[PDB]
Amino acid sequence: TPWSKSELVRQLRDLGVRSGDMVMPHVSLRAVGPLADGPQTLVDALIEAVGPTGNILAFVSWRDSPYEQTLGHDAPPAAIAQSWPAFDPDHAPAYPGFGAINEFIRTYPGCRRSAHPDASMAAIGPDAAWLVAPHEMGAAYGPRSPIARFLAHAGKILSIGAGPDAVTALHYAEAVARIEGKRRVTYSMPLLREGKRVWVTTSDWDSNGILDEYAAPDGPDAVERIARDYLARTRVAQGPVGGAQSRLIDAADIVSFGIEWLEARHAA
Ligand SMILES: NC[C@H]1O[C@H](O[C@H]2[C@H](O)[C@@H](O[C@H]3O[C@H](CO)[C@@H](O)[C@H](N)[C@H]3O)[C@H](N)C[C@@H]2N)[C@H](N)[C@@H](O)[C@@H]1O
Ligand SMILES: [Mg+2]
Repeated sequence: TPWSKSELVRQLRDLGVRSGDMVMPHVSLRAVGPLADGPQTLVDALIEAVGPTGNILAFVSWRDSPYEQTLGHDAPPAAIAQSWPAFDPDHAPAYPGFGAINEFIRTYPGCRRSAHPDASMAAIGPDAAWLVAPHEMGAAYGPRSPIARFLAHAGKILSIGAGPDAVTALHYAEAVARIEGKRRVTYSMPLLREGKRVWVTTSDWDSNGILDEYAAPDGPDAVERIARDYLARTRVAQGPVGGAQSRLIDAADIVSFGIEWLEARHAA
């Protein structure tokens, strides 16, 4: 029997999602199981559990981000620079690798999209506009980004069948941690400004490994190692959403744990 919206809403209530909550979901749809009306059933259940006063924040990114094509260069390669489409936040589809649910969240009516092409976030709720802006190049996940305002606004991380590597909010901990040898990257993004395509080159913290030992491909990063340690030492509400196992995590608490975790292991 495919899961109905109402069943999902009640499981989300059992897990601890309250009216008015600020929630960031990481969803594996395969672990959830079949839904009454496909992935939209889970989106509707999230909106309903969070209520008319709550908020959803999702890391959707961009399907056609020229990250690899421009990473390491002082300027976009000529072939890339002439033909690559500019980031249109109203029509650019989400990145499928971060979850198939994100394209349904971003096309939901009233959803707002942040301006960062590679680190794009989508928000639904009365505080959506406050969440998504500003989001500038050079502040992907660090202070002054949507994740920062999410952390200050009692955000909860809702992992539905996702692994510990999926906690996007922990990249904030990498940004602010006082440790030596933090890796940075340089890449270019095509932005749409006053109707016109403009290429912008910036540098930011390497979101694929803040230090060399976490940048390996094979290859657990700092985010996964922090999350595994956290989940082994912390009481966290656990339960099923659909057929997937889910955890509701206090975002400020795990980020705070991540800063101490990184700073205890690497001198300043
Ligand atoms: N390093 C190990 C981790 O890698 C990926 O997670 C990363 C993404 O790679 C990164 O993405 C960036 O780099 C990609 C590859 O160059 C580009 O395609 C993409 N546009 C660009 O946003 C996110 N920003 C942060 C996230 N933790 C895997 N999901 C995760 O399971 C694994 O633990
Ligand atoms: Mg409010």
